[PDB]
Amino acid sequence: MKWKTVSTIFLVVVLYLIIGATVFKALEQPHEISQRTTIVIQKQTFISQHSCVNSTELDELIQQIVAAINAGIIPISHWDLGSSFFFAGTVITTIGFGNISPRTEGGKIFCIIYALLGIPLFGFLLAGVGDQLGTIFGKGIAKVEDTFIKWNVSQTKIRIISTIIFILFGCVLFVALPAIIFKHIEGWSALDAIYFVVITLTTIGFGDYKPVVWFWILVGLAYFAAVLSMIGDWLRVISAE
Amino acid sequence: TINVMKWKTVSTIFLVVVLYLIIGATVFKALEQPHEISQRTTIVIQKQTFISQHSCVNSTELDELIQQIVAAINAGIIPLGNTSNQISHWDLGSSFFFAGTVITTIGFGNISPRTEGGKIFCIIYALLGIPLFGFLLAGVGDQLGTIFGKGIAKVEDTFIKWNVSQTKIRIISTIIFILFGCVLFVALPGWSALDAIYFVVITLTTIGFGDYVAGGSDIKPVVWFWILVGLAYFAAVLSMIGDWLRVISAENLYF
Ligand SMILES: CCCCCCC(CCCCCC)(CO[C@H]1O[C@@H](CO)[C@H](O)[C@@H](O)[C@@H]1O)CO[C@H]1O[C@@H](CO)[C@H](O)[C@@H](O)[C@@H]1O
Ligand SMILES: CCCCCCC(CCCCCC)(CO[C@H]1O[C@@H](CO)[C@H](O)[C@@H](O)[C@@H]1O)CO[C@H]1O[C@@H](CO)[C@H](O)[C@@H](O)[C@@H]1O
Ligand SMILES: *[C@@H]1O[C@H](CO)[C@@H](O)[C@H](O)[C@H]1NC(C)=O
Ligand SMILES: [K+]
Ligand SMILES: [K+]
Ligand SMILES: [K+]
Ligand SMILES: [Mg+2]
Repeated sequence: MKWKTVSTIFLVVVLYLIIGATVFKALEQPHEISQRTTIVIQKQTFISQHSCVNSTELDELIQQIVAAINAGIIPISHWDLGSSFFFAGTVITTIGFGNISPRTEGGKIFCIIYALLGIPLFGFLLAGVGDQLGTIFGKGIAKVEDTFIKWNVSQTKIRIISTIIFILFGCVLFVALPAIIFKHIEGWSALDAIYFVVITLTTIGFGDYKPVVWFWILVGLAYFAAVLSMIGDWLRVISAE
Repeated sequence: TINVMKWKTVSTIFLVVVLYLIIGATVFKALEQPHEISQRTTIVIQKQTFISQHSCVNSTELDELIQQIVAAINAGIIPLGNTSNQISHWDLGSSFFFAGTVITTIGFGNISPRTEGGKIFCIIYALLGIPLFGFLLAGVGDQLGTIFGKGIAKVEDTFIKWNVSQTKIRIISTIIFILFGCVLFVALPGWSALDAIYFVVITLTTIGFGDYVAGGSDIKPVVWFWILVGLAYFAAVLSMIGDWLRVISAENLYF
């Protein structure tokens, strides 16, 4: 890649971040202001309903929870075998964590080595998953492409339907399916469920929150890898234009 | 024939990843659970002292109040006292930073959009921004590759005239590549040396620092250069380890 292209893409990225900074402030800062009043009211409500507790003592209890969260414990275990397996999973997938992370010197030393060896290893698995699914999808798309060719239909119409099949696959497993699960377990809206899924499978990560579950995460990460690769290809078309 | 060899590789690497995760779960439990039990007793002792000193509050009420205090802390605003001392996580500067953590896939722990519009925009912004940033990072990688390549060519040409084996030259170049990471991302940036290395590795591999401090952390040319060069350098490190794992896998499968 030429240096002239690198400086142009850098400028587009800086511009895109300014657009992001402007829209996020516009959509999120007024709600945060109103949520400060929600806190103040809920605080004044607690002191009124529990007169034996005063504002200074309530602030002392909040700072203890701050100390606990800073110590790496949310006041159910975080470092049991099962929870440690999911934690090791968020490391090698690069999804990450919020406040629950190693706090010991040895735990930090191991996490550095574990990530450096594990992230390439999981990328190898994910590369193979995407390739296996791509062959399964490619064989299915070939039967549809052969059928539409025999009944004389244009190539532009053939690729248009192939994109609908790809979007529907993502709509079923990563839009509709989690909207049903997260509305039953957590009671979240379709948008709160879809937001959780996009953020997890792009590996941005949600912060702090058996065979079919790990299979869904693997196919999901493979699917969004293909989605972001396709959007990347679309950006190469816009750049050439 | 090649289709059989393609599946045999995915199945074995799946088993190796499952084994790697069982090892990780076992070692993280061994290293972090004793510290967790120790910190939980302190919280339980403090929570029971509160109920004892404040008779008008029960265990059910305190459990409900702590859930709300954690919800606010994780949102980015610690409830102290009128929250006027808590810095907004959604000003132009902070949102610029937030947008960065989205497109780099680093994330920002528990700080995320809390409105419908913010969540809708963040979905579209992520799906479009992550491939866009990937282009900037591949470009930075290509440039740094050309710079380091020309430099290694001069070192190799020097060792060639000094009658040194190809095995020793490749080994020496690996030391230079490793030293390039120690100087720019360990030595160049009260925290200990391990805390500095852990922060760098976790951030630049895009796992993300998470939430170093409760309710988010506080806040240009050299920094942006260090981040871009850093992400590009770690992308190269992980790529090389990936290539090595492909050799090992092929060695076990073909022989
Ligand atoms: C400035 C940003 C922080 C705002 C935090 C607002 C605070 C707590 C304040 C209490 C402070 C105590 C010292 C409002 O408290 C609300 O919490 C709800 C859920 O528990 C309850 O349903 C509701 O009755 C209560 O008023 C938490 O609300 C959030 O809770 C999330 C689930 O954790 C919800 O996904 C989210 O959508 C909701 O907005
Ligand atoms: C952030 C630093 C990244 C550095 C990447 C540099 C790296 C590979 C890693 C070398 C490690 C040595 C222990 C190319 O790496 C990348 O270069 C890109 C173009 O720049 C290519 O597009 C890409 O395909 C390639 O993988 C090329 O280095 C090579 O340069 C040769 C010049 O003659 C040297 O003869 C050779 O000894 C050296 O090995
Ligand atoms: C009530 O508030 C005052 C002022 O901060 C403080 O001195 C007092 O000790 C608090 N009450 C209790 C029971 O701690
Ligand atoms: K992440
Ligand atoms: K990531
Ligand atoms: K994160
Ligand atoms: Mg804050």
